[PDB]
Amino acid sequence: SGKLTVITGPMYSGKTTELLSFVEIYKLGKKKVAVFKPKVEAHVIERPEEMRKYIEEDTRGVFIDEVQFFNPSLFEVVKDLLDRGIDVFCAGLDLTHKQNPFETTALLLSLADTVIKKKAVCHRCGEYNATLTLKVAIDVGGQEKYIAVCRDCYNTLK
Amino acid sequence: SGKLTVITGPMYSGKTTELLSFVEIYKLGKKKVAVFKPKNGVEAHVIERPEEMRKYIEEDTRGVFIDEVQFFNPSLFEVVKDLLDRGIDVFCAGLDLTHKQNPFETTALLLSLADTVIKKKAVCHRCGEYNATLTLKVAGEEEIDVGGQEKYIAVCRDCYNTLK
Amino acid sequence: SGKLTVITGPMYSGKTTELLSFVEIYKLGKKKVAVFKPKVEAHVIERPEEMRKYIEEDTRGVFIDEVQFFNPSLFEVVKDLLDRGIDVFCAGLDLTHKQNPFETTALLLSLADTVIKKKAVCHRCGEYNATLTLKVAIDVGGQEKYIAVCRDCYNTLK
Amino acid sequence: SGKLTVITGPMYSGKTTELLSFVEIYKLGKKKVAVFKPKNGVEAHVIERPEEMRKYIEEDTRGVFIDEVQFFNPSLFEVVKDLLDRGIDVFCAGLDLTHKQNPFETTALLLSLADTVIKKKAVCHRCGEYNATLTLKVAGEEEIDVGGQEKYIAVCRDCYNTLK
Ligand SMILES: Cc1cn([C@H]2C[C@H](O)[C@@H](CO)O2)c(=O)[nH]c1=O
Ligand SMILES: Cc1cn([C@H]2C[C@H](O)[C@@H](CO)O2)c(=O)[nH]c1=O
Ligand SMILES: Cc1cn([C@H]2C[C@H](O)[C@@H](CO)O2)c(=O)[nH]c1=O
Ligand SMILES: Cc1cn([C@H]2C[C@H](O)[C@@H](CO)O2)c(=O)[nH]c1=O
Ligand SMILES: [Zn+2]
Ligand SMILES: [Zn+2]
Ligand SMILES: [Zn+2]
Ligand SMILES: [Zn+2]
Repeated sequence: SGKLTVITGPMYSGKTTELLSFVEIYKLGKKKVAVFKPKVEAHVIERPEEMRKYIEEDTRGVFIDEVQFFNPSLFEVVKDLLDRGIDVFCAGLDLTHKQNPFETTALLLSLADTVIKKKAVCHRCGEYNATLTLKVAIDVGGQEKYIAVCRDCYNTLK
Repeated sequence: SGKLTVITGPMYSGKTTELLSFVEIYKLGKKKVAVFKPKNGVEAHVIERPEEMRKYIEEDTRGVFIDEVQFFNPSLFEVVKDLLDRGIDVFCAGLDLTHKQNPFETTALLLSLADTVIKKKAVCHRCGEYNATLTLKVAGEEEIDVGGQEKYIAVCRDCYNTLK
Repeated sequence: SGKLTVITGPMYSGKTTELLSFVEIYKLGKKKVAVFKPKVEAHVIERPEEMRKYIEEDTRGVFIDEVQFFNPSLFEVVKDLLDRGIDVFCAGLDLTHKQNPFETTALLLSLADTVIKKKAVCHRCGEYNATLTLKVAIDVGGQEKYIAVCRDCYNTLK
Repeated sequence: SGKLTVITGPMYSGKTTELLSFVEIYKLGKKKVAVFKPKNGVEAHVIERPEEMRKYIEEDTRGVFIDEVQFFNPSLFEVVKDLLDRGIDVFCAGLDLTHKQNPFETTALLLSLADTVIKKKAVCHRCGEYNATLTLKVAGEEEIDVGGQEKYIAVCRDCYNTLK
């Protein structure tokens, strides 16, 4: 059966490039892959249900970025992929800027065979110990809106 | 601040032993610990609600250890956050999925909060490989239901779906 | 084929109890184990060559504590166990008190399928960040002779 | 002090990509990095001896990244220790074993120094499972010998011993 690896951590944690590390292993192994993102080729989809459109009978790897943005229906969708022998690799955020769990990421962490926690550089103190995202301006965006911080700095800042 | 470590995996994956390894590091390092379990031996306080923990944590407590977290109220998520913010490291061990492969919610919340996650494997009861990630029930389709070998077996995904 | 897991870190890192976590998985799985230590049952042996005396045709797990003290001949001995389908789990020290590599542990880390790095509590600063052992009085012994420290404290102390 | 992370595994296990993920974290965090490679693109300095590194590390360097460490002189062990003691985090990627399953000594020394070790898997060239841990040579029984797909293949232990 397939194995599920979940990569997670705050923003600016190298999660996408880490997921791409796995994509490269499969392509190098001459294995068929399917890559997804929410709204080589990454298929932009909106619902998890839509992945079965793009999965082939010889698809071996399925890679999903930004999993926080998907419906929790992804849990059961991933489970079925695993039961078919398809390896799944997911990246996304574990917590919101309010330190509430992203529900979909949480379900996947529970399902995972392996979990990789990535850290970022703390925006405030400059150490390689950042595990949280602080919001400074669901809301898409980047360094103009979110910074990565350690727990100590978060608490000093909010 | 404190870090949170979560140890998870199916039954029979040596999760309690793993947690006790960490208790030991703090016991050898001269630090006050609190060990808790829900309503596995070193003087664990038995507690019903997570907020009952505050009572047992003194000003010099440096580590808080919690077994079988799947049985705790999800309000554990906020209680753990508070300890972390106070500089208390927390180590948790629990089951990640039920026998029906549904997530345990308290466990899943703590997984999202964790700084480090240790996923543990068990021996597959049917095939005997070191690859079992799921717990199958074998003697009631109730999700919360105490027991040992007489009621639950650890399996890999393939043997799970074969036995289902 | 077998898989090799190596547990390592400084003294007072919970390495023995972690190795025993694995021993318990096999015994619970009703699997035959063989446990070793250098000079349930742990067989006290002096050389790696002596392990083949105690390994059965249905031995599935082989557990080796204090691997720093074994001859580097253990590398090839472990390799052959793996090729036979026997899972191997080893614990021991990565560095001496002078921060020189323990040669046998180093060879095993290179062979390992999984490496677990354990930390201890720093004797000087009290944080859970100790990765080194400082000597304060090959030389067997314990807390009367060695303490665990973080790199910063080691360097302050030596 | 600085921490050392070592990424290792056989060929085709995405080790360089893994290392670049860490380079990125420091690039997004506004910190000076130094990337090095022996005599894989972001402006890596090409160096013959490890001690040639000192030249390229300025007073505000917070991370030092080294690809293909198996090719460096073992005197890298002492050079890395010095950076760590100076508060510079170091990330290293290299092969753990030769094609004959002998350890690479520079890699093994750094493995013992590491605070964190990331073991990476490749796809097995023969069986196609996500479980390959070894590199087999397929086109000279020399241990140090440059090449790609034309000369080395990644395999699991079973397929290695089958092809041997
Ligand atoms: C941290 C966080 C990020 N995001 C978004 C911002 C980014 O576009 C994306 C993470 O790359 O997630 C939220 O919607 N909410 C949050 O709380
Ligand atoms: C797997 C599983 C275990 N349990 C119990 C069995 C044990 O008494 C305890 C696990 O240590 O969890 C449940 O209540 N439901 C389940 O689905
Ligand atoms: C750290 C260290 C430990 N040891 C011994 C002390 C203990 O008896 C054993 C580790 O438990 O190793 C050495 O011989 N040399 C060293 O440098
Ligand atoms: C596996 C292996 C690789 N190499 C080289 C091949 C590549 O040029 C480089 C790995 O990135 O290492 C050796 O020199 N010897 C070996 O045994
Ligand atoms: Zn900070
Ligand atoms: Zn099985
Ligand atoms: Zn210290
Ligand atoms: Zn193979």
